[PDB]
Amino acid sequence: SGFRKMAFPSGKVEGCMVQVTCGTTTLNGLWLDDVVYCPRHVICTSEDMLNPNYEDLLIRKSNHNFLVQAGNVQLRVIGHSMQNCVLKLKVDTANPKTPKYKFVRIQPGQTFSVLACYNGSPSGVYQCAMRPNFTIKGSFLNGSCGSVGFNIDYDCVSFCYMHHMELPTGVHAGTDLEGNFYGPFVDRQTAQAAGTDTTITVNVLAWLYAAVINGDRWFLNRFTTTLNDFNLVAMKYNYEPLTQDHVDILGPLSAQTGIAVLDMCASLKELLQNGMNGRTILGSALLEDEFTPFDVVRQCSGVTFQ
Amino acid sequence: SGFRKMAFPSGKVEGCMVQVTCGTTTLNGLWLDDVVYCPRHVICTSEDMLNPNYEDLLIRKSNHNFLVQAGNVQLRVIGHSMQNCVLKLKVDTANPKTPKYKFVRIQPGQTFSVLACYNGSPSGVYQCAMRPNFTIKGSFLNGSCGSVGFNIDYDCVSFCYMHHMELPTGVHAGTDLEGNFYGPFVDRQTAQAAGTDTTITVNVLAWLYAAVINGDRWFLNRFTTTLNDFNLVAMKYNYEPLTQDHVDILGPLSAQTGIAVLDMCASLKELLQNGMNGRTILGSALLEDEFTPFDVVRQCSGVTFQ
Ligand SMILES: *C(=N)[C@H](C[C@@H]1CCCNC1=O)NC(=O)[C@@H]1[C@@H]2[C@H](CN1C(=O)[C@@H](NC(=O)C(F)F)C(C)(C)C)C2(C)C
Ligand SMILES: *C(=N)[C@H](C[C@@H]1CCCNC1=O)NC(=O)[C@@H]1[C@@H]2[C@H](CN1C(=O)[C@@H](NC(=O)C(F)F)C(C)(C)C)C2(C)C
Repeated sequence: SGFRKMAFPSGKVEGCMVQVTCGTTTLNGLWLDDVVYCPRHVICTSEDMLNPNYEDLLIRKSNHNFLVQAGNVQLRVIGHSMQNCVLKLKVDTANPKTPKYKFVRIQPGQTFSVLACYNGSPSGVYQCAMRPNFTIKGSFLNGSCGSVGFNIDYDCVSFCYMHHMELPTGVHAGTDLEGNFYGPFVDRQTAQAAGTDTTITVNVLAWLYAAVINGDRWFLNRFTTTLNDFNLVAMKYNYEPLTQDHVDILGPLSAQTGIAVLDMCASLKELLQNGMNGRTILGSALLEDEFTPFDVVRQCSGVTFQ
Repeated sequence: SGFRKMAFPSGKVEGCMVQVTCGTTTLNGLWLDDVVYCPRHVICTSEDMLNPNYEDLLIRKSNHNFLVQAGNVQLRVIGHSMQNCVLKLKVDTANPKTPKYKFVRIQPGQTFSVLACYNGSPSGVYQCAMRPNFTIKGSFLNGSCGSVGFNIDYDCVSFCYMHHMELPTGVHAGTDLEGNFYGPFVDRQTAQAAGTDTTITVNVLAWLYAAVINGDRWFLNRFTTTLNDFNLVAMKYNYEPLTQDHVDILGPLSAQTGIAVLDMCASLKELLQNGMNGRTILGSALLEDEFTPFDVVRQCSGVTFQ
């Protein structure tokens, strides 16, 4: 037992990070087979980033201007192109550590691990959720751009996020690996604001099931509710609507505990209307919404990857 | 900016996990050069674990009774011995992925990452602290024994924990890599209780400094305090005494923010006596004590390992 904010093992991704330098700008790149993916603003000077024309800036660069190092070994660049906000550098050496992988575009509410990197070397790994406003609550410093977020499924790494920028209240924005931003953000140094966030209701329910499985049951009440009634309450507290799709995904946890999804909605409704009254759930004094139903199943059943 | 419960990258340790089977019991082992380290109760049947005589049980085993697999490849065992609560299996093949490593015995209040594993394959990584009562608040299921905890420093992995058992309230107990238990616990299935926990005061202060660096400053008051006076208050709230050694270790964060350690003690004292009043610090509604001063420095300065 016990329940922790668990990240995926990072080894498969650590084998793919490299450092990319153009001029005096250095950030991280992702080396898969014979291509290096990195944020396109590696081609910017400081001044360029206020209002860059990336297509213009790239026209003036040639292969040899990109310095790619895997550890201390330089990888010779033999071609380059831009796909939305990501640069693709073809190199003359395939990465022998390339895992089975996919590029995926994740949906708001889904979680992934981030391997935070500087100068092509990993600093740490942590779990994140794509918020409903298309930001993530990460931990990123200068030089962390090109760090990636991923999920693993058996042996296959699904890369879902590349880090690009930080937004006013210390939240973070980035792209999928085809260079398309999550949310309405652009890679330009100008005032930009995320929309209002909302709580990922299906994830809060998943976490309450994790609590019950770990023996933390005080919040369970004797009532049930309709889907419609619950969603009326949730709206008032800035919770996402719960859909039948979400109910179906919660099915495995419901069947494990014997607690119907709508009964656990009645318990959540009481928590939202009355608060938790100085009490904790799974050691937390706030309701947690960064575990998906699949994350709870994985952790409570011991799913592995190797 | 941002501040997250960050784990070390696990790749160096993932290369060392193997599965060890004796009879019908399977758990995880750690393969470094030509030795596999694993918990000694792999030699137990279910019934043996109520009151085992490990020296007796081991006398009746020979090398070939230990089935060691690195992935699907069996590693031939050519010798075996017991060192306290750990078994050391010599194998006829050195692990080519062995990192630079040390075995260390950590002190209460220090943190480490856990690579949770089943059948020799990694499930996830998370950060933990050795509590003052010599337990850790982990996430471990049946089959996770032999999972290890570690720190990294540049290129050197310090292994500090091997997982052995779970204690009444869902907390966890284990050994260092020389087989010596942290705390008064034994590897026998009998009722055992951890002592009362206490809050790691130096770590709470480190985390308040992390808050200030991230711009969360509401709790800073205009006062100072003596070390002696602060420790009188902390005792009442079950906080560890703060020593001059702890003050010295907080020096780098103090110098970075310009906030003397004793001034931040005055702010913590007010939080303990008055509570946080519905407010959060770094997104938390409780004071957090699982970041050491070094963890804060590492994360806020972007220290890497590769
Ligand atoms: C890439 N290494 C950095 C990562 C930042 C750096 C600041 C701290 N936290 C991070 O995640 N990315 C950039 O610096 C990025 C680049 C330039 C400006 N920029 C920003 O993140 C800026 N954000 C905005 O201007 C916007 F969000 F208001 C700030 C945080 C002001 C530097 C470009 C090319 C968008
Ligand atoms: C090793 N794979 C397991 C890990 C456990 C299993 C239960 C769930 N969480 C874990 O960490 N270790 C054991 O099973 C261990 C072994 C046997 C009994 N034991 C325990 O952990 C037991 N604990 C106690 O008996 C004591 F703490 F009260 C329980 C949790 C009751 C199985 C030995 C050889 C100590």
